[PDB]
This record gives sequence, C-alpha cells and structure tokens, in this order.
Amino acid sequence: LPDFETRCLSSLSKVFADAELHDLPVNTGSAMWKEVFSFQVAYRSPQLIKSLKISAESELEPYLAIRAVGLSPSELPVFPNPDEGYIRTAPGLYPDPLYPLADGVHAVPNQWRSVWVTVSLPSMSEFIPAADIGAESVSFPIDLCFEDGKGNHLGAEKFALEIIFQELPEQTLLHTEWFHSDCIATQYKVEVFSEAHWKLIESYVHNAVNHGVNMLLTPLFTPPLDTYVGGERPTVQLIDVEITGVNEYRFKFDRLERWVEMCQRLGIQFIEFSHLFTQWGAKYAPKIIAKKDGEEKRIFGWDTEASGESYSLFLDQFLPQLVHFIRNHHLDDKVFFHVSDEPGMKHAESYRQASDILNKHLAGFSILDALSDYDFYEKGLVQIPVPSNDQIEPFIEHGVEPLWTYYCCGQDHHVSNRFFSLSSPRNRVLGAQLYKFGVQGFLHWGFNFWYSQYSKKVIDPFKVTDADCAFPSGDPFVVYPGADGPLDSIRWEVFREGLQDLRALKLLEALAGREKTLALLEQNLREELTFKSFPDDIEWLLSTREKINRAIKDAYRAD
Ligand SMILES: CC1=N[C@@H]2[C@@H](O)[C@@H](O)[C@@H](CO)O[C@@H]2S1
Ligand SMILES: [Br-]
Ligand SMILES: [Br-]
Repeated sequence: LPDFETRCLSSLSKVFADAELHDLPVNTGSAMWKEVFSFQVAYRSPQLIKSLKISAESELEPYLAIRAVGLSPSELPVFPNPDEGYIRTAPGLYPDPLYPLADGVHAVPNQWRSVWVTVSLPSMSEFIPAADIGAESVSFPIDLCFEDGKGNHLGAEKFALEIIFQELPEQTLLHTEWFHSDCIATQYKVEVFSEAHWKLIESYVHNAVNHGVNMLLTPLFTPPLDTYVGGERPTVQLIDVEITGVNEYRFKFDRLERWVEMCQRLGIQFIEFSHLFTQWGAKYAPKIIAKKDGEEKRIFGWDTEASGESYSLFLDQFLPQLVHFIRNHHLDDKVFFHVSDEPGMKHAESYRQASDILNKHLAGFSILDALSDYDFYEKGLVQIPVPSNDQIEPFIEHGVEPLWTYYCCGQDHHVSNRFFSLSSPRNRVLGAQLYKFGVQGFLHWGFNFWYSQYSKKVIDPFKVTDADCAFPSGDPFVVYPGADGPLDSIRWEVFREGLQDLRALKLLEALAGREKTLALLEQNLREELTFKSFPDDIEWLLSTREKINRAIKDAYRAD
C-alpha cells in the first residue's frame, strides 16, 4: 500500500500542487439554518494512485456534495507592480474549478491536491434528521474517507459542524453579476434563443440565484459592452422590431415576457435593462436588427450617432411601449435602466445628451451606471452612480444614497477582488466592508465572460482565464462551462460566504444593535476597517465569523 497523508482545511485555503502546504488544520466550524457551509481536505501520496473512491458518512448526507479542486492555467496572473498581499505573481497552474467526483479523482506523485465539501443547509422546519427545537445549537460529525480502487483504506478526516438554531435572514443587498447569453450560445454551439439555449440560460440563472444574484442584466438589444469600435458580438435581442417605413417601427415583446417569467420562476427580484448607448463615450447606438418585408437587416450600430435624429425617433417610439409593458406586468418597482457604461469626464456632454433622451420617457424609474468621478455626480448627470471600491471614499464622505460599488481589472491595489493570485480572505472580506459602510448594491461585469478583450475572439475558459493576457485571471468569469450547465470556481463559493457574512452581521444588528455589532467586528484591529485596510489572514476572518455566530446564539430574543 502507498503512503498517504491528509489535512482538513477551511474554505479559505488555496492548495497549490507545486508547493509545500504550510496551512494549519481546521476540523470544526459553525453555521446557521439556510447557510451554505464549506470545507476541504488536502491529500498527498508519493505514488500515482488513479480513481480514488471518496465517501462521506453523516446525518447531513442529504445536504452534502463532494467535488475535486482542479487546476487552471494563468498566463497573466498580475498587472505590473502587484502589492505585497498577492499570494503568487508567476504564471502557472492555480486551484480554481470544482469538478464532479464521477469525472475521476487521482493522487499524483508528491503533489498536494484537494477535495471540496459543500453542506447546503435547509430551514429548521424542513430538516430531515431529529433535532431538538429547544436547543441553542446541535453538532453533527462529517467523516470523509479515502480508499483506493480495490477498497483498501488510505486516509480519513473528521469535521464537526455546529448548527445554531436561528435562520440566516433573506438577503436585502441588490447584487448583479452581468450575464452573457452570447457566451453560452457560442460555447455550447446552439443558436441564440433556440430551445436548447433557453434550457442552458435557466441552468445558469439558477446557479446565479443560489449564489445571491437577485438582479439580472436583461438584453433588450445586443448589450453594448466589451466590443471594439466597428465590431460586434452575437445578436442577443429580446425586442422584435419591424420597420414599416422611413423612421417608423412596430414592436413585439413576446421574448421579453418569456425572459421576465423565467426571472420570476427562478427567484430573480429585479430586472436590469441593458445599456442603450455605446460604452466609454455614449457616442453610438447598440447593434439593432429589424425585419423589412420578412428579411432581417441592421438599422443601428457604429454608423448611427447617439445624438442623431434617427436614433432619437426610434427611442421616442420604443420607450413608451416598453413603459406600457412594465405597467401591464406589475414591474413598476422592480426595474432599473442603464444609459452607457464607464463614461469619463471627457464624455460628460455625450452622456448628458443620451440621459436627456431617456429622461423624456422614463420619469419615476431608477437609472444607474458604473463611474467613479464624484465631480461627475455633482452636476446631476447620473441618478445612481456606481463607483469602484478603490474610489468610493468621496461618495461616502458626501452621504450619497443609495450607495453602490463595483470592482474589475482596475482594482488591483489593496482592495477586495477575486483574482487567482489573491487570497480567499481578500475575496470574502467584502461582506464585512459592505456591512460597515451601509452599501445598498454590488455590481460585477463578469459572471461568465468567455471572449477575449473587445470580444475579438471566442476563448476556451479551461485554457484561457485572462481574456488573452488582458485582465488578471479570475476577473472575467466565476463559472466554467460543464457538460450540462455551470461548474463553480472556489472563488464563487468564497464570494457567497462574504454575502452570508453580511447577512449574519445584519441579524446580529437586529438582535443587539449596530454599535455592539460594529464593536465586535472591529475588536483588536490595529486600524479601522476600510475598503483598503483589513487583516488578510485566514485565522482573523474565521475567528471573527465564529464570534458573530456565538453572539447570535447567546442573544436574548423576542418571539
Ligand atoms: C462595469 C465595468 N465595465 C467594464 C467591463 O465592461 C470590463 O471591460 C471590465 C474589465 O475588467 O472592466 C469594467 S467593469
Ligand atoms: Br509510498
Ligand atoms: Br443582506
């Protein structure tokens, strides 16, 4: 029999196959009802052992999954001059995708590998095992077993999960991760809005909702994002347009009704309409296709100026009809609009002209856009600014409400992000930051972006994770394409943990008040928590959440 060693670890370790493992063992934790709780087990052999049999024994087995932590390439792990908090800076193989056990799991000579364990807890009232509804908590063991192909025992670890008998309350943070339907169609080689495409969209949206996405980017017309000037992405257009004469249109909303019904069925709460003017300037219209005498033709795009009377007349016809749709489906308090993403100060006049067209028709509706110039908000050009987390200080200082934030490739220094080359505490700490600063919404551009920069070519996300050496690996997507639907990354699992932390902090505030809650979160910090300053440390984050959980368990409750 070969030598075989194991180590039980938290969800916040990243186990590399080319390095010694310094992380300390973790064999206990706590959670609430409705929480997803995760851990992992690292293992190593001097020998090549193929097709390990890995099993768990627990009363929690109906709620438990086990997956293999796979390795992904990164050619651009970092931009120049990365800060000292980065875990690695070299190109190589990084732990990231989570694969089904049925795909096969191996021990590879003198390499630490990992399996990842997910426990998706129900409500107390749906829980199948016996449980004392009058106890403050109950602990359950989870035993994980490794055998070879022939049934010889190789290793084991025991984890003890304490479940506290309170429910993690429903998320009220607004959270959008931009959803690229085109990337689904080109990966799976299906036509846009075929029945095969709709089935895949549903699977991808269900994953998003399960990970705390409650606001979905909704493609009225092909979203004008990450597209070179004079280029295109695959047509994704929910609105049907018939051109009936020069500057004269008729509209049908049937595909939009299908999309909205899908959102309501799967648990999306807010409809975020796609941008109506081109990125980084608001200079042009999106690609728009229409039918003339049965035949499809492009009527708007990079050859139709945003300020031209042609696009103005089109929107004067379209937008009142979309408002009628919104009122007829009782969506009045459930919608957001976009003008144009990421304008600079040099683009303020064009952004204003575009905003003025929408404001003729969309009075009473929420309008937001990603942009970070406070000087740009002062002049009333944008209703809800969404500043980046490294530029948020002036928005906080001036009491802007509702407060939103985002991050992307530009947020490479100090702040929370989700790059391969950053630690899992640096990802998960966002939750605590959103709590302390009273943030109302979080936006990310990259649920499943699987093209290169400017959408010049299709890439394979299992081979190219940096959009062809443009964006640090991890920025453009959190899910990979499995055979029948999405595969999670460890980064996506850790992001959900941050959201859960925010929900736990808000519960402790309901029970004990904001002053005591903030005092607990900041206990023994050398410096105040900010978006740029925090302990990047596994023990700090785990012990802080354990303290929050203990305070909830011990609090005096009303019925
Ligand atoms: C809201 C955003 N808009 C941009 C996206 O379209 C991408 O280019 C991304 C790259 O990191 O950067 C920003 S994040
Ligand atoms: Br051996
Ligand atoms: Br929340």
